[PDB]
Order: sequence, then structure tokens, then C-alpha cells
Amino acid sequence: TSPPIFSKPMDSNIRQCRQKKKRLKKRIFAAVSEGCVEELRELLQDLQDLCRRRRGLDVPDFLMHKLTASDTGKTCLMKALLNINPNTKEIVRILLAFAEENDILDRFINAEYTEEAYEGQTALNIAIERRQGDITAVLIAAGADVNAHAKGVFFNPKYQHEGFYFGETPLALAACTNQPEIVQLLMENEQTDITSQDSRGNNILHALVTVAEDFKTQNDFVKRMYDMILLRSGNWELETMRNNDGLTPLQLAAKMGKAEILKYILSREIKEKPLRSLSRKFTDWAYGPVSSSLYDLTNVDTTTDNSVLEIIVYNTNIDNRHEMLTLEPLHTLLHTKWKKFAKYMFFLSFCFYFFYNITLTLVSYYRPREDEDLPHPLALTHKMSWLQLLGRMFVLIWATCISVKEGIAIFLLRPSDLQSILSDAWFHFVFFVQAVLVILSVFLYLFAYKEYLACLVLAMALGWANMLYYTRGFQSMGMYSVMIQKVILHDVLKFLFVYILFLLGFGVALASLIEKCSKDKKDCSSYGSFSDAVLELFKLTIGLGDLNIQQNSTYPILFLFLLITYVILTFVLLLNMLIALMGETVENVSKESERIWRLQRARTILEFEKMLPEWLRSRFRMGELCKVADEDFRLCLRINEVKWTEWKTHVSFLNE
Amino acid sequence: TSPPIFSKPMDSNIRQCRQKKKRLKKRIFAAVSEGCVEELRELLQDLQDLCRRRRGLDVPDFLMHKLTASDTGKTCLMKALLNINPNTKEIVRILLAFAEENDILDRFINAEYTEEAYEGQTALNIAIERRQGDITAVLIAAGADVNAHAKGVFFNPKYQHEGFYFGETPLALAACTNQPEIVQLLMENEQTDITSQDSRGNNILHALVTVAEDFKTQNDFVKRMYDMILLRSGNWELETMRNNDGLTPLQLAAKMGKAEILKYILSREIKEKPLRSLSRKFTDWAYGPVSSSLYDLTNVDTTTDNSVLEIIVYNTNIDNRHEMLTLEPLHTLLHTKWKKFAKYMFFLSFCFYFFYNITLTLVSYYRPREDEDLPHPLALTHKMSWLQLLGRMFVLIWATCISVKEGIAIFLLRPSDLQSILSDAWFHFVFFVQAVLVILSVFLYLFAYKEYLACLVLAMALGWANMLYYTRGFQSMGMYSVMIQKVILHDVLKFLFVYILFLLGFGVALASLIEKCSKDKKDCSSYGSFSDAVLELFKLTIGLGDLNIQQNSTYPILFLFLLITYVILTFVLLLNMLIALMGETVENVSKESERIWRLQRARTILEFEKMLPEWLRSRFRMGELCKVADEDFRLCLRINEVKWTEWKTHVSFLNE
Amino acid sequence: AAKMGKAEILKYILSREIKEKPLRSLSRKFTDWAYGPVSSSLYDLTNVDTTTDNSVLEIIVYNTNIDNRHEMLTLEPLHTLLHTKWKKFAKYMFFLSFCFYFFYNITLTLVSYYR
Ligand SMILES: CCCCCCCC/C=C\CCCCCCCC(=O)O[C@@H](COC(=O)CCCCCCCCCCCCCCC)COP(=O)([O-])OCC[N+](C)(C)C
Ligand SMILES: CCCCCCCC/C=C\CCCCCCCC(=O)O[C@@H](COC(=O)CCCCCCCCCCCCCCC)COP(=O)([O-])OCC[N+](C)(C)C
Ligand code: NA
Repeated sequence: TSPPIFSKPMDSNIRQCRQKKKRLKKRIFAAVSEGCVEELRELLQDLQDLCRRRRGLDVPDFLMHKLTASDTGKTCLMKALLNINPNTKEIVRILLAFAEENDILDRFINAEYTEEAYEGQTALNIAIERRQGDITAVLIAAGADVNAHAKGVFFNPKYQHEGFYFGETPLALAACTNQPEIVQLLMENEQTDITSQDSRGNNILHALVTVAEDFKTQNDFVKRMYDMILLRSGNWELETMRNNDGLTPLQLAAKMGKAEILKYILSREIKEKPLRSLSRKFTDWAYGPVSSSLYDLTNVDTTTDNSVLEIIVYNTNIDNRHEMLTLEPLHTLLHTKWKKFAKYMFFLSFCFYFFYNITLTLVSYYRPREDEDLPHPLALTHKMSWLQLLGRMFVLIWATCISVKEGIAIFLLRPSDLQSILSDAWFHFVFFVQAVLVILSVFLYLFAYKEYLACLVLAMALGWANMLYYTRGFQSMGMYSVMIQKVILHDVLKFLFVYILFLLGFGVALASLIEKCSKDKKDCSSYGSFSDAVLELFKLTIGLGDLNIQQNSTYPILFLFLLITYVILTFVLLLNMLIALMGETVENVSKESERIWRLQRARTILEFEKMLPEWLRSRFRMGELCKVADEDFRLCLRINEVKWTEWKTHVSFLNE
Repeated sequence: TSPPIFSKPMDSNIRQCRQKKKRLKKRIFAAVSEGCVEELRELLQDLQDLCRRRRGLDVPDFLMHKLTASDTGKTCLMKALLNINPNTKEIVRILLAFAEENDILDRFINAEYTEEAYEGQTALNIAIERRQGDITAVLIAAGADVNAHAKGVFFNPKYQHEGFYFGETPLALAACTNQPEIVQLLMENEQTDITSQDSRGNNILHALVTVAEDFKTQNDFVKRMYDMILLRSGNWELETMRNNDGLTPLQLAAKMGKAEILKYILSREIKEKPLRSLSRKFTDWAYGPVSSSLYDLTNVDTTTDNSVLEIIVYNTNIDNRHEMLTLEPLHTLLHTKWKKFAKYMFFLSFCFYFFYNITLTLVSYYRPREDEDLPHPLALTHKMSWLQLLGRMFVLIWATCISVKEGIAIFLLRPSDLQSILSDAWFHFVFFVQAVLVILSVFLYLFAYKEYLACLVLAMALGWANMLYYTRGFQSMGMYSVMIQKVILHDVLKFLFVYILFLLGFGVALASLIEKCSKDKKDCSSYGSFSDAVLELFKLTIGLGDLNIQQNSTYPILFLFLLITYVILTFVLLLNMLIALMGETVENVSKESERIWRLQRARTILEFEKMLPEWLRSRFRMGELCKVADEDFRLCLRINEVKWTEWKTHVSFLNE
Repeated sequence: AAKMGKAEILKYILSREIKEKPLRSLSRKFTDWAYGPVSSSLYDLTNVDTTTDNSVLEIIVYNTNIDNRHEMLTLEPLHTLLHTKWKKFAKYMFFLSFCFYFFYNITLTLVSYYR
């Protein structure tokens, strides 16, 4: 979006527009940047000769105070590794030779910035970045600590952009930057503690998830370097370590939205002998096209919180969702729930809520409308032993079940779901106000304010408008509720803005040309008030009003000019762009409507699972226990899938 | 669609979560799976030493009872050929060495499952599947019967998916799996009986049809392996053997819908000397572009039942039909019938049925409408010697010819044709009810119930609506009847569902705001009843009613709010999506309308052929007799086709 | 280059960097530090900004017969120097015109309609 702002840059080439201490520092920092090799041995010989004319037991502290910048913590060796020259291999040798003779060596190698913006960045981070593996091998031989954590403002941005975040450790920098050979050069060195956490709490595997691309692209160098480090560890320690916000690297993969690393993590099978337990897919038999598989689902099903099925559905800012739902343990565990408990509970809602409106409509439409007997037609009003009184009791007790439950569902809703049609925020607002106006019509009848009938008529209106919610069961009618809502909130709300300006504008312009015919008693014009003349232009938009242009008004030609100017501007011009602008939109819905429906069916599957007791939820608890190795008890989900179109491709290529 | 369910898997690697007999069996079945070669010779030496401490003449039965699983019939050698190792070549030698010393050998080789799900699967089937031709040559040298039929639940699925079906024989498994070299290795072995039938009755050639793809694709390994086996046989025995359901492999090719094998089978020409009779296309002379050909049509024309011209037209679930009709003996034998008997009989129906409605309309419209003389205007009612009485007799006798014949055509109609526009199921339902209401109007006039005129008016309505059927003769008007029926049953029936909810909803909502003006005697509102207020909203949809909003009703502002809320919801919003959703549909018809018309003309060609006597059908019997070889009498169809655009391509490449 | 409309030579002339020793001054783009993806740059803008007449930002906007304009506005010293002006003085002055001219018509309409 917008570029960031950093105060001091990391290394500057351009000069911007005591002295003996100023004489000697800058001549070292400049000469190390172009790499004059003779100039290094001149200054450093005089520098140790300078420090002899200084108090002992404070001579190493004065020595580094020459070598260091004052405002930033950068030393001499850091600028050398930044500014690459052919003369680097000589001056690195001398800067290691000068550190040997004194006690400065351990202080010199592990130097970091003390600057607030770039803190912690050691010399070993700089050698890895510039594609210099051989200076990196010497700094390891010099004894640089490989657990160096560079916590800083620049190394921890608050957004995705405005910074660079890799994991604050030299092993994560090696793997994110497409550098294979440095990784085994660091991992086979036994002093490297792999399992260690940064300021965010991430280990090595969380970082590689955050540097991927969700699209399937040409090269996937964050995917293969994820794999090389995992097998070399050979344990479940890197997989199940959980960060500060309580996510594992599979649960983080669904959170960020990376839809290609996540396809790998489900479908791992390693079939060699010592590396057997790392697999999450187990194939037990195959025969031609047919193959059976046992998926793991230890953290996929909803038996625990923050499951990777719950994260995909209920969370937006995940841009691509439907490409994640079509994965194999995710597609089956929605479809297997649909045939067992979920298709009947959606049917029982449509039976009661359609029998709720028939009981509401007949009560209001056949009510006593005479003043001599005006009961409330609901809630019995009296004691008459009237027929069908299992109905009027049924309206009121179901009106509280809708009011309270959606009133809970209003509150427990994040601000992310308010701004998208993909989320069902809009239906909890329309079912709720239908429950309010019913119980208010009993509440306003009782206190005798006597506006009760207006709220009950609006209750019968929205009571049949919300029957369009239950069309999301079919596929042929499920697209027709989505395609309406992609037309209203996109385009039609841009139409009713501009059309008001032409309605408001000519509304006063025609009202000012008449003198009041209510003084004339004839009511000759229908354009008397502003509220009348606006209405007579609305009938001229649909085609309902009549051009009674024989008019006893001041300047009747100008009154006839503006009516023709109105019809050209808004009947042929604006209303036939709205057909031409909806035509772009409806074709853009029809290609991708089948994806949006399967999401909005997969939201009411997981809601009806949460409305279950614990025994009945565990009655439909899918999966069995398995023993796939020595000392192992895992969960399984047998899928006997068959692949005709893929098997013919594999067997055809093998001969030729 | 949905995956299948099988009880016991074929071979399991994963353990699920007397003892001396339990001690020795599992140590054989495990050691044969990883292939420790020393462990085999330890157990089998002790096993024959174990059987000596057992009753003689029951020693081989006890021996196999160790080697076999109890619940399934799988033996030791089957798990070896499944679990491929580098140590298979040793343990196959020893398992053949151990079978030699006893009388177990013939029992050991031909072992099958006795399991219900996987019955009949021998060891020779398993060696072919794992791409192991060399173990297959040894098992033939061991003496495995090649006629092994594996009838089973898994080897015979009821659908296309949920199983694997290849033909239940090791020759069909060799050919379906893209394995050329094993085929001649089985066919040149003289013990292989090629002509043999499975549970479905199929021979070798029926199976290869059922494993193809109807699309023309990159590789066609089921097409070439069909050809290699046919010439090596060199006889008409494999072609004309007919299965249990009475189809030949050409008639089965049209039934399943495979449209690429079928193109090959028509156009075969083999021009070598001993292989001459197998061809179905005969070229006698050619000269540049022009070439003449004699097609075979022994089982193509409709002179016998289940002809391959009758199967394509009258049967659906064949997805692609029009790509099959454009083949060369199928395209000519429809077009040659169109110029001889079929274009006149379609003309004679349009002449009579248009002269049937003029006689019907003039009789009803110029009837005696006075009460002083009210005859039935048809069927003479009297004896007056009235003029033009060759007309009223003509209506009634033709009304029975329509009623009975379509009433036969109602019954003899499969449930497959009821669910598609491609089938003419809908026209037999509308011509039939037009014949009923005419003969009922004479039947209801006679018994003096006196509702006769209502049925006769509906008879005049559908009598001109069915004249849209006879537009299928032209091409310019033939698309316009198809494009109507792809708009009604797709989209408009989804419109009249949602529009009812907005009509039903505001119908009660506006009816509840008025007190009954029939008590006021003025009839001031047109919104009195529910049946009135729904009608006044229907006129506001087209543009016919008038917004008489000056209304003496309770809360007149809310009555004015809902009318504007109705017009926005359904005149600008819903009715202009229906134009925008028909626009997707009509362009999707216009590209493929020319294909759907040629099918619906090719249905009334074969119907008018069935309405012929035997002499007049044999009068137009196409084709002559031929003698294309020694002792041969076949049918022929000479086509002198010319190919300019193909001949220029062939002759241009030949120089360069 | 902006006058005639040539939109490919102009992309080169902005983004020249020569890093050899005697040929240093000819560059109009200066890179001072980079680290992985992040890179900083100093553009020249001696004749790009509107501090003088016939600037190459004024020629692109106010002159037609330049067929392709929007491919020229997306260049890097031209895209930033429009967006940086939008957050400092330009978005408020467009807001003050919409406030006065909408309060100009309400004062006009009420005066004529209630006359
Ligand atoms: C498909 C939809 C599009 C079709 C629209 C086609 C365009 C319009 C089509 C037809 C317009 C109607 C023509 C009839 C004229 C009325 C009669 C009349 O009064 O005569 C008057 C002259 O005529 C006028 O000057 C009338 C004033 C406006 C008429 C149109 C002018 C331009 C409209 C806006 C231009 C575009 C604005 C927007 C730009 C995009 C003189 O009257 P009189 O001398 O006093 O005596 C006559 C007696 N009488 C009054 C009883 C008769
Ligand atoms: C191209 C098609 C689209 C264009 C449509 C554009 C939108 C509509 C365009 C124009 C609407 C017509 C305006 C005229 C008002 C009537 C006069 C009146 O009664 O004044 C009343 C105020 O006004 C009202 O409140 C009337 C009630 C509803 C009017 C519209 C409200 C929102 C409609 C639904 C919103 C969207 C719902 C669906 C969401 C998608 C007050 O009356 P009074 O104080 O008692 O005294 C006046 C005396 N008299 C009554 C005799 C006059
Ligand atoms: Na119209």
C-alpha cells in the first residue's frame, strides 16, 4: 500500500548536506569500504601504538570505542561484509589477525546493533545474506554464536509489508533465502539449537509458512526447504511445538491462507524404514485404479478447539477458501456429516418456520376488525375455549426462541464478518427484527398506545421474505439467492444515489412554476407541494402517470421542456445503463456461484454440530483407532477412493 | 459420486486396535513380506518335520491348512507377489521348491479366494498386475490355468464406479492395463481358449469397449490393443458372439456411448491377402480427390432389431449423440431416407392437421349462440342436409385417430425419455389432451351437464399452440422452438417461484390495512379481499394499474411505503435479472442449436419408417448384394464422395 | 519524450543507474542499501517536479495527442509525486469545494422555493 518510514538507514554511501578522534575513525571506515589493503595496516599499527599512551586495564574498552560508531552499534567488520569488493578476503584475514593479539576477539565477533530500529543483527547474519558461504564458514570457525536473535523494529514489522520478517535466527534466514548448502552447514554443526522461539514464539517451521505464496506457481523453494529440514530432524518436536498465540504450523497454515503448503502437509507419505512415523497418509492396498488410504485427522476434525476445519469456515481475510475445502480429509468430513445428522436438522427448521408463518398470517388476516370486538388476535386475549388453541400458544413461545438465540448470535460476532456477503451477518439482523415486531405487537397492544397493527403488518412482510434463506439446500436455487445479493450491494445502491439527485433537482424546479391551485379550489395541478410533485415524477419513471400538459401554470413551455428533459435523462439514459451494468455483474457471478454456495452450506453444517449434546455428538464421532507402527495409537479415516481419469494417464506413459 | 464400502480389505499392512498354531503361521506370513531369505528355510524345514507327528493320509490337508488364512482364502504366495521386494526371486524359487516334494503343487498354484467379496482371484492375476512379466512366465511354466475366472463382488460392480471390472480373465487384464508383451505370451500359448464368456456373458472384445473414453484424447491404448488381438485371431468368431443381454460389440459400442471405438469399427480396411474378409470398408477405384467406397451395413440399417441406428436415436444416457450421427454410413442412411419417403409424410401431417383446426375453429366461432336454438355445432346434432358436411364428420373421426395412437405412444415410453428436452416426451402429452377435450365436448354436451363450451374453447387454444411442432422441418425456424424450451424449463420456472413469495407476502400486508369499504357502499379501495389486492399488484408489475394513493385507509403512509418497496424489489430488481440471466442462456443455445435440431429431425424419420407396410418398406430397401471375396455374399452402399479440402493437404506434404 | 508520447524511451531515462567508477554522475537513480526484498532508492527529480515550467509532470497531464497517458503516469517518480501530494494539501482542498458548493445550492433552493 504505502511505503514505510525508518529514521536511520542501515548503511549509507552518500554524504548528506575531539578532531584527532575524528581523524582516525573515518579513515578506517572509509578505507574498509573500497578495500585499499595497504591503508588498513597503516592505521591499525598506529592504533595499538596510540592505546599504549592510555591507562591500563581500560585499554580494551578504549580500543572498541574507536572501532564502534557512537550513535549506532555498527563496527568495522560489518561495513566490510556489506561493501563487497575483491579485497574482502584480505581484510577479513587482517581484522581477524588484529582481534587475535588482544582480548577483543569474543567481543568483536558477536557484536550487535544497540540501535532501536535494527537491534541484534550480528556479523553472521550479514555474511549469509550477501550469498557468501565461505566467509560464513570462517566466522563459524571464528566462533560466532549461531543462536543469535535479532529482535528489532525492522526485523518485526506490524504488517506484511513495511518490513522484513524471517524468524530472527540464522537458520531461518538460510532457508527463506533459497540457500540449501548453508542449512546442512548449520544443522550438522551440533551447537545449533533448532527448537527455539522468537518474540512471536515461532520455531523454524512457522516461519516458512509465513513466507510462502498461496497460489500454485512455478517454483516453490519454500516448500522443498520445508521438507529437507523436517526429515533430518526426524521427530514430532518441530511439528507440535505451539507458539504464543496457540497455533501449530498446520493450524497457522489455514489461518494465513496459504493453500499450497497446506496441501502438502495433509498428503505426506514417507515409506522408508526409520522415517515411517512422520507420514499423515497411509496406503494399505491398491489394485489398478482402486486405492485405499488412512488419513490421520488428529488435528483436523472438530473434537478440539482451533481445528483446521473450524478456522477455514469462520474466519475471513483468508482470500481463497474454496480451494482449501476441496482437500481430501476436508471434503470427506463435510460430506460424511451431511448424510448423518445435518440434512435432517436443516429440514426440521424449514418445517417449523413455514408452519410459524401460516399460523401468524391466518391469525392477523382473519382477525376481528370491528370496533365492537377488538381483541388481540394472538395470545388468547380472553377465555373462550376457542378452537385450535395449540396454535396461538405456539407463536409466542417460538418468538422468544428466535429472539434470544439470534440475540446471542448478534453479540458473538467478530468485526471481520460484518463486511462481506460470504459471511452470514445479514441474516441474523433480519430474523431478529422479525422476532422483535411480533412480541412488540403484544407489548404495544397491552399498554393501549394503539399503533399495534403497524408492527404486525411488517411482521407478516418479513415473515415471508426470510423464506428465501432456506433455498440454500438445493444447488439449482442456491445460486439465485447469492446472485441477488451480488446485485444489490454492488450496483443498485449506486443507482439509487444518482437517481435521487435528478428526482430532488426537478422536484423543486417544477414546484416553483405553479401558484397554489388550492386557492383556486379546483386542485388543477397534481404538482402542488414538493411531496406531490416528486411523486408525479416517480410515476413517469415506471410508466404510470399521465402527461396532462395542458396546464394553467406560469410559463407552460418551460414546464413542458423540463418533463422531456427528465425522461431523456433517466428513462432511456440512466435506467438502461443499469441493465447494461448488471450484465457485467451477473456473468461474473454465474461462473463462480457454485463455489460461494458450497461455503454457505458448510457454515450451517458446523453450526448444527454445535447445537448438540455431548453424548449425541460422540455418537456420530467418526474414525477408529489404529496401530501403524511400534507403540502407536492414532486416529484413522478409511477412504476407498477410485481414480479412473488419473490411472489411465499414469499407465499410458509407462510403455511409451 | 460417493465412495464404496468393502468389509475386508485385500491386503493390510497396519495392525488394528491354539497358540502354537498361532506361533508358526504369522511368522511365515510376516517374513515373506519383508523378504528375509534365511527365515523362510528355518520355518519350512520345521513345518514338514511338524507334520510327521500327525496322522498319515491327512498330511497334505493339514499342510495347506497351515499355509492358508482361515477367514479369507489367501495363501502364502499371494502375499509375496503383492509385497514386492528385491528378495522375491529367491522366495518364489523356494515356494516352488517346497511345493515340489509333496503332493501340494497342483493345489498350491491354482489357489483362489473363497471370500465372498474377492472370489476367484488366482496368483496369476496378481503377477500380471504388478508389471511382473517374468514371474508370470514361471507360473505358466509351473502350470497355472489361464482360463481362471475371478467372479466376485469387487470384480463385478453394479455401477461404473464403486469397483473394477475388466472381464474376469487374465487375457482381458493383460490388454486393459497397457501390457502388449504379455498378450502374445498368452495367445501363442495354445491352451488359452479365447472365446469364453464371463458372468455378464462378455468375450474379450466386449471388455475393451467398456474401458474406453468417448472423447478423442491423447493416447488410445484400448484402441490399438483391440486391433492387435483381432488380426491374430483372423475370424468372425470374436466379432459376432453375442452376450446375455443380446448385444454384439458394435451394438454395445453405441449403447455405452463410446464414440471413438465406434468410428474405428465402421472404417476398417485391411488390404493384405489372407486378412481380406475382416474389412467393413471396400475401396474399388480412386482418382485424385474422387474416391468410391462400399460400406458393409450388415448390422447398421434397421432391417433387424437393435440396429445401431435405432440405438443411438431412441436411447438416452448416451451423453454425446451428434458426434455419432455424423459418421459415414450413419449420415448417408438418414439423408437418403429423407429424399425418398420421409419428407412427404411429414408434409401430409402438416396439411391435415392445419385443415383440422380450420374446420374446428369455424364450427365453434360461427355456432348458434342463441338459447332458442343451441345445437352442438359438431356431429350434426340433427338431420338438416346442411352444406359442407364432409367437414363435421372429418373432425370426429380424426379426433379418435389422434387419441388412440398417441395413447399407445404414451404407454410405450421408457422412464429415461421423461427427463430430457432431447426426447419428445412433452409433445405426446399436449397432442393427447387436445384430442381428449374435443371428444369430451361431444360427450359432455350429450349428458346435459352444460359445461361443454369451456372444454371446446381450450381445444381451440391448444389447437393452434401445437402448430409450433411442425416448424422442425426448416433449419431457420427449427432453432426457435428449441430455444424456447431451453428458456422455460431452465430459468423462467425459477422466476415464478421467487415472484410468488413477494406477491403472496405483500398481498396480505396490504389487505390488513383496510377496513371493509363494502360496508361503506362506495367500494373505495380496489384492495378489499386478498383475491383483489393480489390482482392490483399484478397490474403494477406490467405497468397497467394506477397508483390511486389518495386512500381512505388506516395508516396511509405505510400503505404508500410498501407500494414503492414492492416496485423496487420486483420491477427493477427481479425482472431485470431475468433478462440478465436469459442472456447467459440464449447464447449457450445459439452455438449448439444446430446439433439439437438434427437429432429431433432424425427421430421423426425413424418413426415414419415404422408406420409402413412390409412391401412398401422393402420397396425402398437400400443396398445391393456383393461378392468381395471367395464364397461371400454381403450388402453394400456405394458412396462416390469427393474430398477437395483433404486431398490438397495430402498432396502438398508429399513433395516437401 | 513526454511531448511526443514515446512511453518506452521515457521509462529508460528515469531508471538509469551506472555504477562504474568514471561513469558515476550520469545516473538518475541511486541505490544506497538493499537487504533481500527491501531496497531504497534516491531519484533525481531535477526536471520532474513542477518547480519549473514545462516540467515532465505538467506535460503529460495538460496535453493531448499523447495517445497513451496512463502507462506513463505509473512510472516511479511520477506515481509517487502524485500520491504524496494527495495526502498533504490536495485532499482537503477538494473537500472544501464540496462543502461550500453544496451549501451554495441549499441557500439558493430555499430562497426560491419559499419566496
Ligand atoms: C425514445 C426516447 C427519446 C426520444 C426523445 C426525442 C426528443 C424529443 C422528442 C419530441 C419532443 C416533443 C415535441 C412536441 C412539442 C410540443 C408542442 C409545443 O408546445 O410546440 C412548441 C414548440 O416545441 C417546443 O419547443 C416544446 C418544448 C420542448 C420540446 C422538445 C425540445 C428539446 C427537448 C430536450 C432536448 C434534449 C435534452 C437532453 C439531451 C440529451 C411551441 O408551442 P406554441 O408556439 O406556444 O403553440 C403550440 C400550441 N400548443 C402548445 C398547445 C401545442
Ligand atoms: C427506477 C426505480 C427505482 C427508483 C426508486 C427511488 C426510491 C423512491 C423514490 C421516490 C419515492 C416517492 C417520494 C414521494 C413521497 C410521497 C409523499 C408523502 O407522503 O410525503 C411523506 C414523506 O415521504 C414518505 O415517507 C413516503 C413513504 C415512502 C416514500 C419512500 C421512502 C423509502 C422507500 C423504500 C426505500 C428502499 C426499499 C428497498 C431497498 C432496495 C410525508 O407525508 P405527510 O407528512 O403525511 O403529508 C404530505 C401530504 N401528502 C401525503 C398527500 C403528500
Ligand atoms: Na417497459
